[PDB]
Amino acid sequence: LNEAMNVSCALLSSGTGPRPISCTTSTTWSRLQTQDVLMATCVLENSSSFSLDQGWTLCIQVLTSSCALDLDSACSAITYTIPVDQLGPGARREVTLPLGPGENGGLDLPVTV
Amino acid sequence: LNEAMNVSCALLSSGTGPRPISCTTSTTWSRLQTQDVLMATCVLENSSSFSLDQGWT
Repeated sequence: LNEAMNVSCALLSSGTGPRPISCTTSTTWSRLQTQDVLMATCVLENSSSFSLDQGWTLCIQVLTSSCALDLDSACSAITYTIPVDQLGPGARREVTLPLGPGENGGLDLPVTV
Repeated sequence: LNEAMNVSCALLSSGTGPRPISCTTSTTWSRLQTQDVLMATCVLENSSSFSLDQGWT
C-alpha cells in the first residue's frame, strides 16, 4: 500500500511534463486476411523505481464516435483489462487492440482510447 | 478459354524458372492483443503477358 501511495502522489501531483508512469498510444495499419485494419499499440512505461507490486490492473477503453443518437449502437464502447503483474523499473509492455473497419469501412473517426 | 489453355500449358511445362504465375509465401510474427501470432503472406505475381480474367481462383 505504501508503494501505491507514493505512486498515486507521483501521478496526481507534480504537475510537470514527465510523469513516472505513462501509456503512449500509436496507430498502425496491418493486413489481415485481405483487409487492412487499424491497430492501437498502447505502450505502458514505468520510468520510476516504484515497481507496481500486485493488485494493479490496466483498463483500456475504446470509445467510438461520441453523440447521443436516438436508437442506440450495437457497441457503444469496448473495454479491455489486463492485470499488471510486476512491471519493475524501466520496463514496459505493449497491447495491440484493433479499432478497425466495422463490417463496411465502418469507422467513424474521432475515436478515443 | 484460349488464354486459359495457354496459361495452363505454361504452368504445366518445365522452363527452369517459374515465370508465368508464381506464389511465394513468407512468415511474419505479428501482435494481437497480447500474444504474438505467426502469419504467412502469400504474394501472387504475374510476370507473363497472360491476364487471369474472370474464371480463376
